[PDB]
Amino acid sequence: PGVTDRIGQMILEMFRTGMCLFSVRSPGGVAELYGGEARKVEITGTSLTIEREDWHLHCKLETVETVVFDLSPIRMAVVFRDKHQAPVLRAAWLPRLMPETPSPPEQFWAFTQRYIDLPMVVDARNRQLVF
Amino acid sequence: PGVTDRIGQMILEMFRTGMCLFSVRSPGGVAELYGGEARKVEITGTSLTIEREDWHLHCKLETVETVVFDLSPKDNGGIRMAVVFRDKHQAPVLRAAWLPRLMPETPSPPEQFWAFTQRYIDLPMVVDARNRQLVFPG
Repeated sequence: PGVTDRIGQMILEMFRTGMCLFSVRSPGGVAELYGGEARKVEITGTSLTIEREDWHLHCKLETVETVVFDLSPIRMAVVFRDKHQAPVLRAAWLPRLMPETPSPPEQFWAFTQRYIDLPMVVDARNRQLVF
Repeated sequence: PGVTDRIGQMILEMFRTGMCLFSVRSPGGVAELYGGEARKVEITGTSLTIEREDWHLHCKLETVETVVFDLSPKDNGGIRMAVVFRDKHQAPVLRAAWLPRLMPETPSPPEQFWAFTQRYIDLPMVVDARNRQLVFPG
C-alpha cells in the first residue's frame, strides 16, 4: 500500500541517480541494467515500469516483503526480497559510476538514511565502513 | 556438451538478428532486453554473456532442460512467436520473443520464425509447439 508507494519511490530515486546497476534474476539467468535516464516511467497500481530505449524493467511491488540495505566488504546494494526470501530485484551502487567526492559509502549511507524508517527494511549496513 | 554449444549458438543468432526481445523473469520482476549488436560476447564453459552499452545478459546454459518453440495465435489477436528456455521444473530461465515490428514485412513473420527454428528442431531437448497451419495453410 503506502509501503508499495515508498518502495516504488525508492526504486525511482535510485534509478535516476544513474549510479546503480539493476539486476533481475531467473533460475538460470540474470539481467543487468544500467542508466539514469528513462524514456518512460510508470506506476500503475502496484506495478512499477521503467523503460529505456533498449531495456525495460517491470516490477510487481506487491510481491516485495523485505528490503535489505547491504554495505559490506566494499559492496553497496539494496535488495528487494520475495515472501520466500527470493530476490525479485537488486540495486547495486558502483563507485565507477559515482563521483569521487563525497566518498561512495557516504553517498550510499546518506541515501539509505532517508529510508531506514520503513518497517520491512533490514539494516545490514556496516557503519564503520562509512566513517 | 555439444548441445550446450548449440543452445548458446541459438541464443546468439537470435540476438544478432536484432528482431528479438529477450526477457528474464524473477518471482516479481521481469527485464526485457532489446538490440542486435553487442560490444562484448563471452562464453565460459556453460555460461554465455552478452553485453550492450547499458545492459548485460548472463545465462547459465547448464540449467536449460528444454527449449520450447512456440508459434501460435494470441487471444488479443495476433501471433505469438517465442522461444522459451526452461529448467527441470519448467521455470523459464530465459525467453526470446520475436517482434513483427522489428522484422521485414516479407516473408511473413511466421515464415521467418519457422525457417529459423526449423534449423534446431533436431535437438533432442527442443519441444516443437509451433502450429504449422500459420505457415502452411492446409
